[PDB]
Amino acid sequence: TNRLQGKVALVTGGASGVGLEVVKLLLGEGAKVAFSDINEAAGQQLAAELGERSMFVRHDVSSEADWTLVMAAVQRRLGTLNVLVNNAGILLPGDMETGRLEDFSRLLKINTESVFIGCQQGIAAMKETGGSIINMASVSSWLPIEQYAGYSASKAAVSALTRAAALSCRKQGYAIRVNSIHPDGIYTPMMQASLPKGVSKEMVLHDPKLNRAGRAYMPERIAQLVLFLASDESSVMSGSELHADNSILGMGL
Amino acid sequence: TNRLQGKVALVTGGASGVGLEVVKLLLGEGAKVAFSDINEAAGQQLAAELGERSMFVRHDVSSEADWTLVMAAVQRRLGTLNVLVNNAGILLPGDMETGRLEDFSRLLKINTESVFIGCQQGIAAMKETGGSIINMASVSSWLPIEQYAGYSASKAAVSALTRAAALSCRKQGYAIRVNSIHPDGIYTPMMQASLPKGVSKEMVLHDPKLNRAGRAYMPERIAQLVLFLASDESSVMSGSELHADNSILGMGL
Amino acid sequence: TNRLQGKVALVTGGASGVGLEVVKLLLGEGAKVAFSDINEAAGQQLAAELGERSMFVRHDVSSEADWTLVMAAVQRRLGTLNVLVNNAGILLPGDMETGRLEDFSRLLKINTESVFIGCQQGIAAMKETGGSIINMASVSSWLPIEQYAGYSASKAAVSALTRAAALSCRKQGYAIRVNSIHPDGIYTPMMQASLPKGVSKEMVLHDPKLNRAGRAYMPERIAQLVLFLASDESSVMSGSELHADNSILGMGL
Amino acid sequence: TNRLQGKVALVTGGASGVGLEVVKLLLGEGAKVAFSDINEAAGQQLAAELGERSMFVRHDVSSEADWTLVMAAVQRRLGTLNVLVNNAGILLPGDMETGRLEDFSRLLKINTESVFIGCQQGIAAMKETGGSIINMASVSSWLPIEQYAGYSASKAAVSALTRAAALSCRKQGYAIRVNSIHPDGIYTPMMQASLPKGVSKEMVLHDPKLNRAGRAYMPERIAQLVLFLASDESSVMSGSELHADNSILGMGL
Repeated sequence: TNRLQGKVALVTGGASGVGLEVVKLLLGEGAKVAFSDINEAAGQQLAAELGERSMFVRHDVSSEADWTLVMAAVQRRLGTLNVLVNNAGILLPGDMETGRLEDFSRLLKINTESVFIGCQQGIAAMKETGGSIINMASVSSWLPIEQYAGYSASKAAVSALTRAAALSCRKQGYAIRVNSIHPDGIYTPMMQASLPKGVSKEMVLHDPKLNRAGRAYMPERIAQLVLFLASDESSVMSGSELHADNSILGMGL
Repeated sequence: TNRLQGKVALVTGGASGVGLEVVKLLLGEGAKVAFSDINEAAGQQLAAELGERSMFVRHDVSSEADWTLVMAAVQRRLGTLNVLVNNAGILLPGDMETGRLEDFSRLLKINTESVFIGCQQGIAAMKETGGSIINMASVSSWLPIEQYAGYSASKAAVSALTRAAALSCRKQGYAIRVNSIHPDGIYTPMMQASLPKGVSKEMVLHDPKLNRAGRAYMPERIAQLVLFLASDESSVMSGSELHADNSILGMGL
Repeated sequence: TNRLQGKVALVTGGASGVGLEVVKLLLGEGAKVAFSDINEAAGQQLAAELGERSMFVRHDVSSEADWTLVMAAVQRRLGTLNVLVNNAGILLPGDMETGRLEDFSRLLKINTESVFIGCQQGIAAMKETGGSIINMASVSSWLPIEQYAGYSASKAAVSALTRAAALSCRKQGYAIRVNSIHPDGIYTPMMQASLPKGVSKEMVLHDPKLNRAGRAYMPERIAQLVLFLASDESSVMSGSELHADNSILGMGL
Repeated sequence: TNRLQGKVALVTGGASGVGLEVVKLLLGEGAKVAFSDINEAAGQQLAAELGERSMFVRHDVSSEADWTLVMAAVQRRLGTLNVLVNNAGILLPGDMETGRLEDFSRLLKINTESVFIGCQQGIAAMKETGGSIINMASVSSWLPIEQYAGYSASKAAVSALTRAAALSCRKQGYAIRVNSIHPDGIYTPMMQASLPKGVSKEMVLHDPKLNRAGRAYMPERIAQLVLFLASDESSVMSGSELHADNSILGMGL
């Protein structure tokens, strides 16, 4: 469709997972979509396959210099940005009793500082004409999970940055919305490959008939929420969390 | 244009404001749409204009017996329900110091008991095959507004009912999502006629150039959120609040 | 002690459970305490036991006329009220699929309308001289529990009334603080008598060693939070929820 | 008067502000109290004046080595820890459009990594016999403030760490509560010196009668909430936010 034909997006962490599903949905609605990631050869092979409305750029999301260059190159090739999906992140475990400080520092650098830079530069790119900035978070930003303490904190920080960015945009008169999305588990090829032998997909995905307690969801399901926020039809929403956890709250009790 | 062709919806409060725009949007996407309204003459008038895939029904939204009849009639004419939009509600003023108990009791009857009955009977209609229940709430369910204390409370209760319904559906294996939408003000012909004489729409609508502090929004902008939640693409979301307040939190300070 | 010597309190539903523990703690710090409830002979016998600084009054908390009389009486006997504890309430079960509307209606009347009236009356009593208003709520106002859907909604409504009252007080320049307390289960003799053969206090109370998953707490523990809010030391708090659930969120997953 | 006689506390940021007021309240109830602060000239002088139950220690709160040494030194001198107040923090301004990445990194290091280390080491100190960990946050963890974007994120992260720590303690059967406190502004010589000519205590401090719009509070009023959480009477509360903003939500609108 040509629904989003005038949209120009950047999706960070866009060569796999939810990121890649987002890239595919946006392209499928006629947007132009840059995606950034760290494995350049693979990213370029992917951009070749996705076609000329897509672009790959190498990107260290924790570097301000990389972000400046990426923003400039994307917009030179594809036009003025009006969708930014801050999806790059990493998941590392560690509980409060024994988790490693060095892992927490890494989570903050990659998950939280990336969103700061991306929103800072996204506001500059979009302030004249407007747009939508979408920050990937997690259910764990509000729902504590023992073994992901630092990750939870990194994503709670992301949701605070989201509200700060959204409020600045409103107070300054920029037609920019900033919102966060909070999924539960995401059934990616990496998750599947990390499962113990003998554990199958049906054992981990939520299903109302087969696995009501399941915690994992297909990435395309999450990507649909990104597509909604990227579209003009969501524009009244700013400074909010969109929860993508299928009523986990109250389960298990 | 026939994106929602297999959807069968009931929209309460469907003849004005957000409800009216929901009926239009759903019909525009090819759904079949029944609606009711507290203003019954206004509803019958609208049905005569909207065509064969629409139907108006008389409905006391606080009556269990009338809901039973409505759910049966709608499904007899249009098929198995899979979208329910609990939008009927009333706004009455009253602060905690001087507000009237009788207004609060009426707010609870009409705003809160209606959602209880509609969700209960919506689960009965949808548990075999699935669907989406959308409860209209308000920013005021979480953001206190001095003159609308009882209304706020009625809508906070609606949000609690939303979570309980969503949880029961998950625990029972029903493919039913239940979510609430929390708008700020809704600009309508009633709002305009209500303004002091000489006040124009630009004085009450949020606008980033003209009125950054504005609290009112076009009803179609809310209806788009309802459309998303009615669509299959939003299915990972259940038990959640979608906020439609355009970053009001932090304004004014 | 004499620590709360000059406090004059009214505690509704004060003849048993958390309410009775509140009464005892307040009296123990030297306050004057009126307590209201529905069984006159029992309540009077309790007042005899508690002594001269206590007063029992029979009270239909859903009636304004009855409240007007109670407030006058209490104040005629004990002096200017500066602490109001809206503790009266009822717990009735019912899930969204099969719960009875008539039960939900009763929950709203008794749990939610009572707080509305109490808050109105309390503002009237305290607007010139100042004080604290403390509204009992529940963990279930925010944590859905499938068999207490209506109760949850009633208590979510109480929390919204709390915020509205607090905001009015601030805006109007009244030195009145209004807050809510949200306990998990309350272990009382009636709870015990309602448990199946074999389920003992030790099996339902939380204990870090014996019962980590337990959901019930002694009433005095909750009553401590009421005492804090009744004291001048808590004065910075208003419009807030005090959660008394001992880190339930995240358990069971 | 010796109500907290068996308590042994460590208070970071204890030479000024809320921390100092916390040290003094805990000492006044009979506890033993170690404190640290970046102003060692003022800190050591204070410990001298405060007596044998107080101790000052040098402490880089971002250093896992320093924490290990402080924890050991404090417990050698004063006995097993059972109260930890993570109060050390820095306020650096910066909005999302132009705030410095470097300042955000420093905010996370000092405000968020300190709480990580402090809670991890606090759990090790208290797991055998129990205690209370109190993390200082801010209203800004949930209420966006344009000029303090990074600070807000640092404190939202602190609240997430609070929940993770509290949940671990509950799941592992440790009698440790972990909670956060969220004040609005805190009036100190720092802010008052920061203030322009003629802008006095009375101009910025909230006063329920004379300055309803005021956002600044005396540190002792926040310290009272820490004292309550340090005390055994608060023990039902864990994993929670204690909001100390005096009904700011809804003001200004």
